[PDB]
Amino acid sequence: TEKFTITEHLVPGSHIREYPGSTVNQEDVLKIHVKQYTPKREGPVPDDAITFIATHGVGLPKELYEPLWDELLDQASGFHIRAIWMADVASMNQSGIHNEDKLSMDCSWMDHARDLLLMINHFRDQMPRPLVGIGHSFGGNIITNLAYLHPRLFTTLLLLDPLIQLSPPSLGFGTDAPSAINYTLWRDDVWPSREVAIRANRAIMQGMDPRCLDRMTKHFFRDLPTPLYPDVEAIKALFGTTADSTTTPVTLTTPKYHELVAQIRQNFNARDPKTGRIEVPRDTHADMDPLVAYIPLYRPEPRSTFRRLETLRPSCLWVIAGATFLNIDEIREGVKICGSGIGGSGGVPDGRVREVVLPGFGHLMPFQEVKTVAETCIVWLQQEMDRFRQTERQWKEDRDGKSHLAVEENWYKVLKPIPS
Amino acid sequence: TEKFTITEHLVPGSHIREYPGSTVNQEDVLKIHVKQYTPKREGPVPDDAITFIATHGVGLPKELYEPLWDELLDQASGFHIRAIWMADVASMNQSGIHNEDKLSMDCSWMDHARDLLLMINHFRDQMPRPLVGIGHSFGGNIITNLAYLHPRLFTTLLLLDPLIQLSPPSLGFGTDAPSAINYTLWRDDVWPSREVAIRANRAIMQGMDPRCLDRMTKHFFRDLPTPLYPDVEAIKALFGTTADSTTTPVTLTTPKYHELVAQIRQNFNARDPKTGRIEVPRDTHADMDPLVAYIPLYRPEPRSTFRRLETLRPSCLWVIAGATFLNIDEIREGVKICGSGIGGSGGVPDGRVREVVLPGFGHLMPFQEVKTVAETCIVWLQQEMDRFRQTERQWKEDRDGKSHLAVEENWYKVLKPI
Repeated sequence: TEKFTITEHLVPGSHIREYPGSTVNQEDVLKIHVKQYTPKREGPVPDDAITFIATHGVGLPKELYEPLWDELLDQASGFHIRAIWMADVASMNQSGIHNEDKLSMDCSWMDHARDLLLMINHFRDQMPRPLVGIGHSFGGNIITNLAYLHPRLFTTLLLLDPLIQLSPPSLGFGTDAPSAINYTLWRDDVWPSREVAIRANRAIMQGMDPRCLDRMTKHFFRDLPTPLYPDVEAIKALFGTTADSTTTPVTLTTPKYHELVAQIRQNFNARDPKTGRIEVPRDTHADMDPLVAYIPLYRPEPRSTFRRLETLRPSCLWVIAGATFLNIDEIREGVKICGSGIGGSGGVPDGRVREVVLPGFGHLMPFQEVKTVAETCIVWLQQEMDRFRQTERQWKEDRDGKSHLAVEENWYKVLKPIPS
Repeated sequence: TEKFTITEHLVPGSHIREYPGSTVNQEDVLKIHVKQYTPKREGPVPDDAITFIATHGVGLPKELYEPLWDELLDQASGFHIRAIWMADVASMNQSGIHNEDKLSMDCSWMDHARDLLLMINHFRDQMPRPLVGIGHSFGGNIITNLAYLHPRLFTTLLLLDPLIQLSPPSLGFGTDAPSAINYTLWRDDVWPSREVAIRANRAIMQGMDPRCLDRMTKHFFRDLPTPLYPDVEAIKALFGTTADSTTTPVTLTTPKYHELVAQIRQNFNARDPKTGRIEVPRDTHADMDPLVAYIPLYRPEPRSTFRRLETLRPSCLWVIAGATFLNIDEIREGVKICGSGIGGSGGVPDGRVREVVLPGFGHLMPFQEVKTVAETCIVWLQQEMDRFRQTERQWKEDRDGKSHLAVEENWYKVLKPI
């Protein structure tokens, strides 16, 4: 944005949502709001320039990642950027505004993977190989599932504190501490002014890069009226600001309820009332592991995604915040298994998977430590792009003389004729 | 079809193919040739009418399934048909002709699943719920992988002799008999006339419904020139027919090579030349199980698909030919595990998966036993659509009066404050 032309797009998402309650009508057409970042460039675009497909964390507007994009371009070494594409998940940020009359109270992370697959097919003429995935937080989970949908699509993945683990989050059950999820349900979500809203959200903004602070104050809050708060005057009356012409009340651009149903899903019907035994109800919770159904809330995708990691085809960089809320020990087992099985890159033994744990960094490192996050990504991208150039050349060499119309001679040596 | 209006479409498939050697250039846009079959109807379309998404077997033109479509409509009981959609896989049949300057010598079955997902999003306005998948042979494998891509997309699947099993096919290695796959590589693929081609292919057409015979003689053969045989006069010279100016040589519409690289994939580089040990080369064969790499040919999709069956979300009908050449015993283990695990329908224990083995039927039963294949499908569709109507109603009931904007009160009971 220092360094990029910005093009905005609104494209239809995937037909039929994973959970029927995620929209008002099951055939609703959700749109995703996309920003395409094209470097300001003198010369033509180099042949191996990367298309980046990026995904954000829950409630975090795509615009927050712009300083990270500027840093990737400014520090780029051994690769070029064709463009960076980041969409807002359909239920959040600017997508949520466009879809506000069609959204309802459910959310599957898997839908954004299908929404991105459609988007890539829509913009294919601007997205030749190589493509690289970047995913922050639940976006790390989504971009991994997009690689499961299309294994050879991405040359590599950059995961920034990805939500991929076996253990349910802490939810204040029994002796457990409440987590950010408890905070999400109960938090204030409307304020007499944007100034007051900023101060009420100081925890999330602490240590943010100033460039990220400006984007937060613009994108994280929305002036009334909204569907959730359709009556400006009733809210000015509640706060006693009816006389003050110079202040407009604001609410969360992403309603707390849309953050909540993305962070966690109801499991309100898991127990047979007569035996008290867990019986997974397949009509609504077929995706739920019975082992996690002991509490009335669950999140299926971290655990299903973890269990398929051995199949992950792209090479994968795992950037972990040392001061994260994720189950870091489970994540490091995920790194060890990543790409080691059938369909896999070859994983850690083949140098196709790397972990970088950044001590003292938090979950919001892409907004708090923009330069170090960028630098960690560049070192990996340069290694992967050296390998890409070499393997692309070896491929072209091995194919040079070969027919497009008939099989090579070795087939006639290995597959014998039927006895005449 | 007389019972259906036919609309033809040509739509772009999935960007970036699973195997780089599938096309001339990795960013090539392959198109799929689709037929949309809409019942001839006086009245409006009933509300729960089914969109069928159907996939064919290797080298079998989509038009061969038209008698089965007529039979499904004619025998329909307890369901309506909104439309049946069948596309030709990009490398075959009419799709292959449209794509002939872009195709190359490789094929992943997974790409047609992604091509179908795009097609469904393209035609979404004509495809409200419910959708049902029908897949014959490798099409049974593809439609299952489409259900893996989008678990809630299909209300049910009808698999007709699906290629879902653990074991490699027989390929004449060691003591094994050469199979249809050996036949595919070595078979005649050009004839001095269509009349001679038809006579030479009596074996494949034996027992076919007469409606299927006319479609076979039209769609199974193509007049030269084609890319593989671009020179009519060179082929008339090969057969010594140069004096007969009015007769045109024909070739297989689907080149035998496109059948072959869909039936089986080269594994020419699996063994370290020094240790003689299998080392899977991850740049080209990352999808290969080392346990099947002992022979220089493999097919990854039957085995990968089998291993994920416990996750299959839609209810599933498995129609098995009693005289099939598939590993029938492996298929019946697949049926038992189908939908039994996380993400699954609930499988056989919940009545969501059923096998029907049709004694003495072969792999080409959709063209040889049109009435019985249709009847087997109808009985299942009726049960599944009764369940759909009931579960759709219970869903609407449970949602009546609930907010689209804020969560229900129980959330404040289970999730404690700060």
